[PDB]
Amino acid sequence: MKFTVEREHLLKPLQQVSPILGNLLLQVADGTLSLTGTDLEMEMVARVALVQPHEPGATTVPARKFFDICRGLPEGAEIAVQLEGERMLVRSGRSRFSLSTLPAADFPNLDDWQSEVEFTLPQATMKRLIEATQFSMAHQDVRYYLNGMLFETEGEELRTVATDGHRLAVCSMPIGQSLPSHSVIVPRKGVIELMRMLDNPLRVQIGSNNIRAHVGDFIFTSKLVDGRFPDYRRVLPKNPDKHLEAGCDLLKQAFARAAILSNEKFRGVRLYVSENQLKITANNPEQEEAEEILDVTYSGAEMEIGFNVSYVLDVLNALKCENVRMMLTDSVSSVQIEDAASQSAAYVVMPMR
Amino acid sequence: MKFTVEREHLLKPLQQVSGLPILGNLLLQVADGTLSLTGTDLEMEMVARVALVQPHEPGATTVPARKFFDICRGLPEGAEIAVQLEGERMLVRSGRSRFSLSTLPAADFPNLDDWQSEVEFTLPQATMKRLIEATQFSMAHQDVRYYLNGMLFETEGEELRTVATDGHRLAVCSMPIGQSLPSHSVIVPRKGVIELMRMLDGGDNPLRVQIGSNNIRAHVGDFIFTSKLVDGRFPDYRRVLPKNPDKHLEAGCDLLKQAFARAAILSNEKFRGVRLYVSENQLKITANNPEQEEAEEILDVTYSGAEMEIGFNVSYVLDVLNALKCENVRMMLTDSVSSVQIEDAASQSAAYVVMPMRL
Ligand SMILES: CC(=O)N[C@@H](CC(C)C)C(=O)N[C@@H](Cc1ccccc1)C(=O)O
Ligand SMILES: CC(=O)N[C@@H](CC(C)C)C(=O)N[C@@H](Cc1ccccc1)C(=O)O
Ligand SMILES: [Ca+2]
Ligand SMILES: [Ca+2]
Ligand SMILES: [Ca+2]
Ligand SMILES: [Ca+2]
Ligand SMILES: [Ca+2]
Ligand SMILES: [Ca+2]
Ligand SMILES: [Ca+2]
Ligand SMILES: [Ca+2]
Ligand SMILES: [Ca+2]
Ligand SMILES: [Ca+2]
Ligand SMILES: [Ca+2]
Ligand SMILES: [Ca+2]
Ligand SMILES: [Cl-]
Repeated sequence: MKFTVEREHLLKPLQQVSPILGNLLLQVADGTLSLTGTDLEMEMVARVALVQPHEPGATTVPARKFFDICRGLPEGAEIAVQLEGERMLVRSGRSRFSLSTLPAADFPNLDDWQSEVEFTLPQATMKRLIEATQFSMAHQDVRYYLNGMLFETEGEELRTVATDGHRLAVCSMPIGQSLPSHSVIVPRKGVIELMRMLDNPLRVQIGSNNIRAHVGDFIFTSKLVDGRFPDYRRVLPKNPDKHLEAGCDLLKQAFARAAILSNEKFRGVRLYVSENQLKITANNPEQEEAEEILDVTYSGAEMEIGFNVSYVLDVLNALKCENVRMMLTDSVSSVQIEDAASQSAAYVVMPMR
Repeated sequence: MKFTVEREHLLKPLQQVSGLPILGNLLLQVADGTLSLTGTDLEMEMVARVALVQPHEPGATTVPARKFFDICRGLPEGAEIAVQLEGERMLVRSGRSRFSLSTLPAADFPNLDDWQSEVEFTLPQATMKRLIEATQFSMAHQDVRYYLNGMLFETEGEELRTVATDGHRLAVCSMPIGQSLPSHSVIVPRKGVIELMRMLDGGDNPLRVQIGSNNIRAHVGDFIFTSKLVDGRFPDYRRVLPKNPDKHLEAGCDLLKQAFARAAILSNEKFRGVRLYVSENQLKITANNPEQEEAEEILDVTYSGAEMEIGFNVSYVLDVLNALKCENVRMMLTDSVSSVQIEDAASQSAAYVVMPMRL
């Protein structure tokens, strides 16, 4: 196995694919160097065209070390690689490295599988879908499926849903292709890696137990998560006909200040809603108190309601909105929150006692 | 106690005075047209003064530092912040944002023991910053030898010098400050060094240093820092510097740093040994590890001495090169069983000593 490639053609591939699970599989075959990384749950494969003389073969080398060596070399460096016995030699200028290897034959593969559902979409649309909902995924819930993210196709829409039982996020985007009605749950790490590959359209293939994403010369494949993901349609309030609208940054900063004097564990704040006014209060066991009064647009009935302020702040930070709409039902029911100018994402938060 | 002040006039003071429950509070005092803010951990203290141009009323209290800081930071830029005592609480009001914080009595706020100034000098802030930045990284962290967990400040003739060592590597920096000084040295605790450094912006306000038998004080503009000294004996840096090294190599700092950084990848993770082979205008760096992986770097340098080899800890050498931020570096060599002294090729102000390794 031999190849010579420009540093700059290796960096992003090495970054994307980065005992044998600590190694990268390198394969020179036909006109291409393939680099694969895996943790047994997911894998990333990068293809790099070899325009300089090369010789076929395969090995595995330590991922971090190989990446650090390449990125540590100067801009414009040419990197010559060749397998010598059981070592992999890396040479560039008068820099030389000899890395340990493990046999390519030992590198693990995911089980073979068939594509059942397929669609293409812009990278920007996938970024939007993930960033809109990722923060609402559970962390270490015994309901393992809540620790990942639902990807649902319905009509011509792709939708993401994330929830931890206390708050929920849902985002739907049109992708202009007739889709089957189908849903899958992508594990947390898979969502992270899928986001990290978005710098070229994205081609997605979904099987019974796997999802695959093709972007440029990268292919990401992940196992899916088993389980019954809750239906967001049963979580959206049926008729939250009290509508308050407010500036997103103004509201966020008021909540952020009140939060300072909220209970450190339970983070409770109280909202008092009245004609074109919102009052936010907070208190803690030290009997310290915060109060914020804000002008809003509200012409519904007066009510009060309590929330974990972190969940509300999380939503406002995700929206990056100009104005926000809060849609209320009563003091003991969830609230729905949206960008005042877009229905494409919605957020549901439980009240506190 | 009452005052009203613009948000931004509190932020820098609050940053500076922030780091037993009352140690988590700041002392606030309104007196003779000035708000004073004090933070302390019993070892050191920072006092910040803010001039009061708006109406105020005298008095003193203490308030949770982080909460008060976070409230002030969280208010909008330019906000007017009105503060008054109300019973056992401190009220903070700005626009339609209102807060009521707990207080502890000013009478319970602890003071450092009284002391007398014995040695004093004034220098530019930039000079003190240069002296501390050049050596700070070489202080010990939580060594059993408590006197190394800090920095030596030495006056001699007309110069001020800092020394820092962890028993393995050493940094020293000396700067002339244009004042006749007594020959004196003290050890400032590492947390105090860090706090002192954070107080200096390198601006046009002069820095005044006062040293007593057991304390040091630094005054710049509206800020006064006081710390206890470490009551111990510090090592003599003159005995650590390799005596009259006979060999001198000079290289580009970034090129040398990048060569060591790449070689370090395949060095022992615990002991970090790399080997140098020096020959006419050439350096070769090698590294290997227990898995028998190997790195080699060859680069052009300026060297006309005898051929020799030496090993050292590459983490310590990288620390030096990162601290120097130099165009060119000089390595002063003797042999494979002696320490190395490293300096900026164009300044003798700072020097660094790293021990040899047999690899
Ligand atoms: C505690 C609760 O009632 N939570 C509701 C969702 C929030 C308003 C986001 C809810 O409808 N919970 C149901 C369904 C469910 C289950 C898991 C995750 C989200 C929603 C329930 O707890 O069974
Ligand atoms: C281990 C060793 O010999 N250390 C020397 C200093 C390094 C080269 C920085 C050394 O000279 N050690 C002496 C003096 C000393 C003591 C504490 C801290 C620094 C220097 C010794 O160990 O007694
Ligand atoms: Ca190439
Ligand atoms: Ca070699
Ligand atoms: Ca079909
Ligand atoms: Ca209040
Ligand atoms: Ca939607
Ligand atoms: Ca302090
Ligand atoms: Ca404002
Ligand atoms: Ca005093
Ligand atoms: Ca003096
Ligand atoms: Ca001198
Ligand atoms: Ca020497
Ligand atoms: Ca000897
Ligand atoms: Cl109190």
